[PDB]
Amino acid sequence: TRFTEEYQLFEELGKGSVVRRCVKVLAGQEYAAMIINTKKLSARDHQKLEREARICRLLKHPNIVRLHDSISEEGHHYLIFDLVTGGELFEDIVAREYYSEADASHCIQQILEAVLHCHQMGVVHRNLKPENLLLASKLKGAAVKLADFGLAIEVEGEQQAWFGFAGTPGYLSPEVLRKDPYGKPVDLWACGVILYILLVGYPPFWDEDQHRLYQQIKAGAYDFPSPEWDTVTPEAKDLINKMLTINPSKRITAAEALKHPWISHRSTVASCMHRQETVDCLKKFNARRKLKGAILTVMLATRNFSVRKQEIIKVTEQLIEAISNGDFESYTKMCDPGMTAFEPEALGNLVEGLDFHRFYFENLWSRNSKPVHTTILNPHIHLMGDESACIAYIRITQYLDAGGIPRTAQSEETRVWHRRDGKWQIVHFHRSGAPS
Amino acid sequence: TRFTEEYQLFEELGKGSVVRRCVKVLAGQEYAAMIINTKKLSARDHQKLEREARICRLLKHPNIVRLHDSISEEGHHYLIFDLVTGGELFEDIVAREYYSEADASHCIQQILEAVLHCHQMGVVHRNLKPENLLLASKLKGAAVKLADFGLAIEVEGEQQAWFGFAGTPGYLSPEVLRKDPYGKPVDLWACGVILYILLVGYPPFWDEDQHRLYQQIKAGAYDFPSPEWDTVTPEAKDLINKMLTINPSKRITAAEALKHPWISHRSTVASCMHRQETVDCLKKFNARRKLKGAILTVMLATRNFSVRKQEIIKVTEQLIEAISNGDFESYTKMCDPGMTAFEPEALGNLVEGLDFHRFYFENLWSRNSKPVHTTILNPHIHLMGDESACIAYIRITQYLDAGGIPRTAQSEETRVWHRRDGKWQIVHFHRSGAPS
Amino acid sequence: TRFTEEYQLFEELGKGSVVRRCVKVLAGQEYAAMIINTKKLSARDHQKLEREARICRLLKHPNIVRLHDSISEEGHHYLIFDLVTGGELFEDIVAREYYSEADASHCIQQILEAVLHCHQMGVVHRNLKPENLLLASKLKGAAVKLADFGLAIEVEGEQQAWFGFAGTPGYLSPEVLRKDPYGKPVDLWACGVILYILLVGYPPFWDEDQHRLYQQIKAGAYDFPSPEWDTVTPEAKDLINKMLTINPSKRITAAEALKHPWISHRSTVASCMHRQETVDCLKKFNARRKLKGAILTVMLATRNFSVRKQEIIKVTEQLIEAISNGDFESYTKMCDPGMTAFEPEALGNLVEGLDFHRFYFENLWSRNSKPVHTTILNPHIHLMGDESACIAYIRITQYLDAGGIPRTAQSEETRVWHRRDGKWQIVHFHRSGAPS
Ligand SMILES: COc1cc(Nc2c(C#N)cnc3cc(OCCCN4CCN(C)CC4)c(OC)cc23)c(Cl)cc1Cl
Ligand SMILES: COc1cc(Nc2c(C#N)cnc3cc(OCCCN4CCN(C)CC4)c(OC)cc23)c(Cl)cc1Cl
Ligand SMILES: COc1cc(Nc2c(C#N)cnc3cc(OCCCN4CCN(C)CC4)c(OC)cc23)c(Cl)cc1Cl
Repeated sequence: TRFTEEYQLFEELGKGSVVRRCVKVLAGQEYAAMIINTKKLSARDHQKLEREARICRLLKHPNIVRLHDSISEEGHHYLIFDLVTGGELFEDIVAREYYSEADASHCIQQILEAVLHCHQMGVVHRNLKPENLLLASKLKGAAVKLADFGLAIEVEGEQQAWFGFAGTPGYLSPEVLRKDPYGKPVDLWACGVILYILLVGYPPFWDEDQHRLYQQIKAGAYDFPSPEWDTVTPEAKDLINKMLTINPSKRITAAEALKHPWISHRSTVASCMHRQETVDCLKKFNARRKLKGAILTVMLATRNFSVRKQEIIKVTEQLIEAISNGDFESYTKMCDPGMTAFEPEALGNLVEGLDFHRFYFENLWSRNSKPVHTTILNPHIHLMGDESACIAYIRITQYLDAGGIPRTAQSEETRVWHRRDGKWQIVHFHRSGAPS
Repeated sequence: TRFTEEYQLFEELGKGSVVRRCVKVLAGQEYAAMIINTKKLSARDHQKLEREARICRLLKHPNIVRLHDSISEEGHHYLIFDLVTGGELFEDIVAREYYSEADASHCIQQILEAVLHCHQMGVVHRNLKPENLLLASKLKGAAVKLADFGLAIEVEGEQQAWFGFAGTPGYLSPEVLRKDPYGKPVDLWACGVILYILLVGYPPFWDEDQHRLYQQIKAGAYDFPSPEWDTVTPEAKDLINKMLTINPSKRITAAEALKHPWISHRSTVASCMHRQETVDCLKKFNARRKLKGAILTVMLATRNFSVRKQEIIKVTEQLIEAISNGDFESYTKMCDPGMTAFEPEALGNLVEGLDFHRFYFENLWSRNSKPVHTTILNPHIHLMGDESACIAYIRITQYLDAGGIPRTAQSEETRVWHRRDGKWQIVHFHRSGAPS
Repeated sequence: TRFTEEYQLFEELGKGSVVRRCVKVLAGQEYAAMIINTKKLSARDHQKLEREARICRLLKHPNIVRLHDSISEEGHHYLIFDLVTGGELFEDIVAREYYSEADASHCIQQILEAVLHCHQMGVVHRNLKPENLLLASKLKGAAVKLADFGLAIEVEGEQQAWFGFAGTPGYLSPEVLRKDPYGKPVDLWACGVILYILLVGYPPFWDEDQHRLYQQIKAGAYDFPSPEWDTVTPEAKDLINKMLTINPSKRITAAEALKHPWISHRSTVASCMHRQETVDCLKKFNARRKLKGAILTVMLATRNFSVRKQEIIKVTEQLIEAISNGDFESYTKMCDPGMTAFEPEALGNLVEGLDFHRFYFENLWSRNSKPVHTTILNPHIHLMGDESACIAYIRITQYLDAGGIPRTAQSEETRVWHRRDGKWQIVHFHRSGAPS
């Protein structure tokens, strides 16, 4: 209601809801607005709204984006925190021509600065990860700023509890994997998995079997493989052992991690040799996680297959995301203007793609009411030569019906992909079972 | 509400909603009113309403119709931009007795004038085409005016993006066919396909297989076939190569196209020889596109068949348009006063046409609520002698039901045509499947 | 019953039922056995059985395969006419290094010899065509032998009647296309379309629109296009005009065509110049008709598309033929050992191909009872690069159910093709609608 009058809207920043830059007309200043559609998840979402908004009203640190107001309109809600254009940090670093232990200590310092602040404020972030770490501006000396989300929480003093199972498999502490009570410490363990990538540019734990990754993360199995770690100050490796401590009660606090300066004093005393190889690996990992970290709705069994399969999965995925969100612009991009469907709504007929579907993204399901969580089971992929491929899978869809009751629906889908002009395009689409 | 009191309504101008001339009573002046029925497409439409209305509030150019207000009434909405009676341009030109390079340069100049204005205003038209090009009046020296629609958009400065797949197959730039980000340039490419028709009176690209037309349009395959292009100044051909540039970043801007005057200076320096043959071809093409450009809901496979088939398709089409719109006047015109149906609503009986159907165009589906997108598959046509013919097809119909949920329905239809008095008339009609 | 004891069976010759070589044990001699499965078409078939068997008991010509007996066993019937291994004639001719008017006259002579015999016997073949023309042996001086089928008939003396619409579109006389009574003449007209190919190596009539081909065939529109016909004796061209006569009553009889020897006397007097170009065209046409003449169950609209489409249609076709016949050997050849289905019998699951289907070709529908005529409508094909492709179509299937009543069933199918090792292979298969 009120954000309609005072503010003007401009380009999108990110998506998930949509982030967009705006500027206040009345006292002219830029901000960034979270547009949270009135369709979230009934209750579990609204709860996380007010939590995120409250936490951010409380968190005012020079290294953390601070909110301004949160306005509720008719078909939307708006959250206006502080704006930025900096790119990601793990993205800026690779662009650096001199990366040293001393640039990494400059990072973990600002990081631990945002963290300590809030840990003093009786709040734990729980989701700490490269994605969540960003750069104020691209302008020189821009600050690292912690990204407040959203699996976040308010602890009582130092009291440890069970706040439920949240965060990213690689960024998860053992106390949380053991299903034991936790607290501020589960944040320190992230930093430790973060520092380790902030040096050698690969993660301390990982496995394709996530059951195994977790075992490592519960067993504290990491090591400093030579040669790359040989050029690393033993102080660096010391902090890393203090954060990466299995027992949270023995785990170095955030306050303690600032005082011990393999960062502040190795800024004063550590190795600056530009490690170009680390930086490269880093960049590679980043691209991978961007494409691989695509979605947590993927169920199947493989063993390290052709990255071109992992790419064609990511695509199938990007398409189904457009479908649910009501995003038509993106739907036409990924589909051949000559695409042919076979679908239950077709009533048994074959169709030309760019005629039939318009209706649905127009007024059907496009941004209707409730989230329908989509599950994709046992996909299977055929690769025929360099430019073509086809993918067969079962999509199970959890939605709220008119009554408001939830239902499930399962449809068999085949999709057929042709790469023309470096871009994959959908050509045939074949859907079995019910209408989505 | 307010357009009811101030304005008086008169004859229709065009249709799609309906354009109509009116005059403001209070300060007496003529305008042209878009009557957009409250049934549009739920959301996707309303979005394009406010976009079109906003863009036109912003676009004030001497060569572009300017809006005045946009009024919302109960069962209708009204958009009042500037009025005209000029006929189409590609229509006026053929009527000209002297057409030269210098009349064509006089056109592309005014054109590029409307375009440049808006390109400066951070807006791209995306649909540029003869239809969209009109003449203020039939009065001497009347101005060309760009027709603002509606696949239109607001770019940020010069930033290129993916705005989704829109426009007419012949008028589509390659950057859009390649599914790459685009911007203002996709407008310049249209002008180039426009100039080329504005000289020789046939288009640079075309094929019946639209997959092929697009390949040409992606490959920039056009050439200047002799003799007709032999009498054309090499400056003319120069601009044409600058607009028709495949790479948008290398593509001549609109600002650049005005300064280079194969138009302004060839107005001063170019060929005036009245090319009568070009003008004729032009006129022919026009009629064809008017009849052929009928609708984008046609699916089938043919090879350049008797134009009398292409005419009898256009008709079947004109009829089904009347049906959906609720247009009865037009329905009686195309139907024999002695027409006989066989239809599901007939409950198994044969009927006399002008009794039964009245009910439906009276209160049934006539202008009910929501758009039902009609698809016509694999039509098949029998031609028996000069005056008769019959057409068999499957019509699939996408609508919103009472619940508001979308459904599909497929009906088999046969229609039988008799030409009496130069006009085709429906005589028998046979519908299978469900009631529409 | 009796063919079980006396005869031994060996390799297949052809298929349609199956032809196979055998040898009589008791008086040792080779023959060729038609194995007509007890599933034919109820009555319409059994009628053509006894007709074919009767006609062949009657037709004993040195140039026509003569039957010996026709034995009825439990689950099969056997027809034993005379055996051959000669290859096809239009196939042998191309292999010839000297082809002249005099070799062609040597052919049409033997041909007219088999024809005249039977025309004297009150029987008309009605299906005359390259396929039906074969070579006794590959041994020197092997004889041309007419292949007795099967759209055949017994006329009374010279009385003309309506024997119904049969034969091949190109090989059809006008009196039959006009739907007028006919007789022996409809055989002479074939020879005339045959001679014409027996010289220049392309047919007199043809069009892709079969409505048009028939118009030519009803209008007698053929001409002798220069240069290739320039080197042809005017006698040759004379016979051709006598056979290719529109009015059957004016049409040269078979008896008359033997006496006029542009064949026997031009054997004595005509052009022998080896026409290598004609022979080449011939061979090409042959391959085309073999692949194109595949089946008469194909419905759609195209215009002369990439021969690689015409090839991938022929394949889809070859596969569906294997399915219906119960031919598993052929089914595994055309299918990837890693093929994945999605099918109604799958009960909503994705399967590995070479596990699931065995059951069906084992005891399900494999050679069950009755013919199920398969119709394939509006196929549509996507070509992605050289090695891959996918085809979407609606297959309608006319069968006899348990009751013996006929039913129809329509299924939507997508098939996906990968060429590996010069051979196309099926990889994914997706079937919608009911179980076949
Ligand atoms: C709920 O909070 C979240 C918000 C955000 N999103 C952003 C916020 C906030 N908030 C603030 N500022 C951002 C600035 C951005 O940079 C501009 C990028 C345009 N460039 C144009 C030129 N080309 C060459 C490069 C790209 C940006 O995009 C990367 C995202 C931003 C995210 Cl990503 C996640 C969560 Cl969880
Ligand atoms: C959404 O905007 C659009 C609006 C319009 N429509 C028009 C606007 C507007 N706006 C303004 N002025 C028009 C003047 C016209 O000329 C009068 C024709 C009557 N003549 C009577 C005498 N006889 C011999 C010849 C015909 C006219 O009809 C051809 C259409 C007009 C269109 Cl076509 C498309 C879009 Cl997308
Ligand atoms: C209902 O009557 C019909 C019967 C037949 N079928 C045949 C009859 C009969 N009858 C007699 N003799 C045949 C001899 C054949 O040649 C042997 C080919 C094996 N070669 C092995 C070596 N490699 C290199 C080449 C192939 C043959 O196959 C082409 C088919 C034959 C037909 Cl095609 C159609 C109808 Cl309508």
